[PDB]
Amino acid sequence: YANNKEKEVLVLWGVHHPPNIGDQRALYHKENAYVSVVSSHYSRKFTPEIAKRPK
Amino acid sequence: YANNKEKEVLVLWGVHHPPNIGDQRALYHKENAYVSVVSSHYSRKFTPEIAKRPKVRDQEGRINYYWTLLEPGDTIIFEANGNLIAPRYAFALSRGFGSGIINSNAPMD
Repeated sequence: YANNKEKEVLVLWGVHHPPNIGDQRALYHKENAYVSVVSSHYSRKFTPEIAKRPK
Repeated sequence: YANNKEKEVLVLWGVHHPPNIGDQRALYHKENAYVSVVSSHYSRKFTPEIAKRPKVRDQEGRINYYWTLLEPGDTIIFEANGNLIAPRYAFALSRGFGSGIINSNAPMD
């Protein structure tokens, strides 16, 4: 997405961490996934962290 | 570990970085390793970094010490295939008035 609004644009996204490996395979079909968000002044790589967090 | 104390718990751990690859293989048997620490509001992933750092305290390898504050009714999860200095004692504390550290050598009465 290229900004052409003559204003700063707030962009919100998310990264999903399934509770078990089964959910990860069922949803995204990859053992390990990556999410890369790149801009001129923001850059970050995210990897799913599968854990059995409290409900 | 799940926190069932109704008081925030201070958890301390460490990640070990051997000076040479031979030490890594001898101690942990894996060429590369990972340490994942996951909580509700804290999450981090550590990778050993082998380097021949200056010899201080008669040692060249290093240990990086990390800490976190678990809220009541929260869970911390440690996973590792090597290079983990696991916690042994935690600290259930409640914070009080904002104070500081006095650097002095004076009698205490």
